[PDB]
Amino acid sequence: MKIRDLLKARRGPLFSFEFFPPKDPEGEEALFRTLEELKAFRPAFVSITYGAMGSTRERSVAWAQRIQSLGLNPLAHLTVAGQSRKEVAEVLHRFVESGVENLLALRGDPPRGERVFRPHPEGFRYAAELVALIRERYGDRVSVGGAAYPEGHPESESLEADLRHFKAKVEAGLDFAITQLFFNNAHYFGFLERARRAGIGIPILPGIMPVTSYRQLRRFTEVCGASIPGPLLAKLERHQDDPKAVLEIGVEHAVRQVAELLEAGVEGVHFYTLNKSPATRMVLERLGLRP
Amino acid sequence: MKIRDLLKARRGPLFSFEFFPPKDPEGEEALFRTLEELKAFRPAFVSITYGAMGSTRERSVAWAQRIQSLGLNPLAHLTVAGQSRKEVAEVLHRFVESGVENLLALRGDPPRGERVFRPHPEGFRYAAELVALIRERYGDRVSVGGAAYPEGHPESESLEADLRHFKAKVEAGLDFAITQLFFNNAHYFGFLERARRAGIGIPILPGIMPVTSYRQLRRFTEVCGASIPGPLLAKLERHQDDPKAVLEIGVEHAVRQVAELLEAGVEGVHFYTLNKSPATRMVLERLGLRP
Ligand SMILES: Cc1cc2nc3c(=O)[nH]c(=O)nc-3n(C[C@H](O)[C@H](O)[C@H](O)COP(=O)(O)OP(=O)(O)OC[C@H]3O[C@@H](n4cnc5c(N)ncnc54)[C@H](O)[C@@H]3O)c2cc1C
Ligand SMILES: Cc1cc2nc3c(=O)[nH]c(=O)nc-3n(C[C@H](O)[C@H](O)[C@H](O)COP(=O)(O)OP(=O)(O)OC[C@H]3O[C@@H](n4cnc5c(N)ncnc54)[C@H](O)[C@@H]3O)c2cc1C
Ligand SMILES: [Cl-]
Repeated sequence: MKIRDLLKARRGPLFSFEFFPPKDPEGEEALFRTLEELKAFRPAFVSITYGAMGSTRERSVAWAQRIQSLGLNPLAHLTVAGQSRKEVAEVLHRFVESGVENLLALRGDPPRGERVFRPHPEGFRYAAELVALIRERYGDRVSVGGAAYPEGHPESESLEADLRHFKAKVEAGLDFAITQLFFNNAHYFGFLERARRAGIGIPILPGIMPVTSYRQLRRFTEVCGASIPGPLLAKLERHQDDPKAVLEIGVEHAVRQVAELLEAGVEGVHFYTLNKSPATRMVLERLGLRP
Repeated sequence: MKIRDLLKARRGPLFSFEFFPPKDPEGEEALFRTLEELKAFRPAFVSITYGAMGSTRERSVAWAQRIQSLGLNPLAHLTVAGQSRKEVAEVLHRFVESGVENLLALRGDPPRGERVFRPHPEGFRYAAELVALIRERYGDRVSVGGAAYPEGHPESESLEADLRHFKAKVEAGLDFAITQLFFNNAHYFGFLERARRAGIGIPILPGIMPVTSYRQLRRFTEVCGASIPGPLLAKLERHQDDPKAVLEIGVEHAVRQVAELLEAGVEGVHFYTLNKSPATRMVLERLGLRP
């Protein structure tokens, strides 16, 4: 089921989960359990993450298929970094032909260290280019999506620039967008108004991550340039050594974030689960989104 | 000399500094040193903080007359916390008979560690009430600013309510607003849009604090509810013990910030100094201003 159509016909908002393809049998088993626990909430879509450089190629496809057989609806991430144009098309073809209908077109970061983006000698440079390619080969047979950044991409010269670019990418052929994570809703509302004023009208879904680790939260935000509210930061720091206390703080945080997000009429919420179920499960249950 | 008038007639952006009244001789001659250093930057106004719960009002009156007399242009802070209305009026009147033409009508906070605000038995409850009072007794003989919160006042139950209440605070009689500190310009641009969309057309000035102390940053943001970008936080974290590295970090960040703000044409920037001069000096100079 195309997400363009899922969004149009919405009786209500769409809740989606994000997962990454496990590196080892353990993780594979942790994911199987996670999907079981979560498929109960009846998500509109389910994302399968993609290793930049295309290292995890056959995993991402396998799991795209693993979710299909659970009767859920997959969203295939696809990046352009470290890959030829053929190589990017080949795996797109591999998705479509696995029956996948929904694609997040992403560029991907540069590797560890390495501060600037240099493409493959025959690869793409921007996500807008993969979106363009998708529409050119598949038109509307697939629903394409992209990344938005409420607090701006950490590489961008300005916020002016970051948004003009977001717009170019939408004009390339996006049907929706999902945001990078954010912990205070002003950041989303902020961006949404600024986008709509730029005459960008596609559905823009907030991405939410329920905090489960002080160390991870710090390390994640350092990479993607998101900011942690000072009260949350201190709360977490005071309790960082007690994993079940942290889980409760991250949940209470998400619950109250998501509750206003719903009250404000967002089209849906995309959940960064990190392949675990307790946090997202608890958030949804407290919101009354009843199994 | 009224900020309302200075804003209409502004040659370039209005730079301004915030100060608090010191507790002992040591911090007083420290503030005169800082006033001596920063005043060559020809600021449009200089603001002095208030107030223990009025407990330190003699000090703010003393400094408001002291900055007037240096031929700098005073913006006198006034809270309603822990005082009856009559009391709040008397002090207001001591400012205005001093020659002060500019007032920042504020509420003040509860004691550290209490969540709910509890007014004085015979006191005001909202900054707005102070605005109204000032306008009742002094019409437009003075100019009145109030605070704006780009990431929302912590006490506010929704971001739609915080704005709704800010606008009411504007319609009470505001000429300008100054924002609480932010470390990513998205917070501010986002807020500006939302406010115009709500039809608040007054000048809203970004308030910037160049980070000089890691623990200090961590304590203030916990209280005030602002967020710290991931990259900055890990940067500071790395170098927290070397004060002059941290100073270097806070400066390159605030420069990056103020530069873009100026290039987008804000009417001015308001600088949280902590009564120290180097950080703000360094930002203005790197920005190409001459002492
Ligand atoms: C929901 C979501 C899912 C993600 N999934 C993955 C994943 O599965 N695998 C993975 O590796 N990463 C993933 N990422 C991370 C993403 O790959 C990185 O943030 C990457 O750095 C940017 O991706 P992008 O598609 O937004 O890049 P782009 O949209 O191409 O932007 C790249 C940079 O160039 C700028 N730009 C755009 N167009 C132009 C132009 N024409 N001229 C000059 N500059 C331009 C943009 O401002 C930006 O700074 C995800 C991110 C999000 C938000
Ligand atoms: C630029 C700036 C300068 C500052 N200077 C000082 C200072 O000198 N001394 C000091 O102690 N503190 C100072 N502060 C801190 C400030 O006092 C605290 O943040 C205070 O808690 C906020 O009060 P306020 O004046 O902004 O607004 P308030 O109007 O007093 O807001 C308080 C709460 O009530 C809500 N509210 C407003 N009106 C209504 C209503 N009609 N009905 C229901 N709810 C309502 C608001 O959303 C908010 O959550 C300053 C803050 C800023 C941003
Ligand atoms: Cl000194």
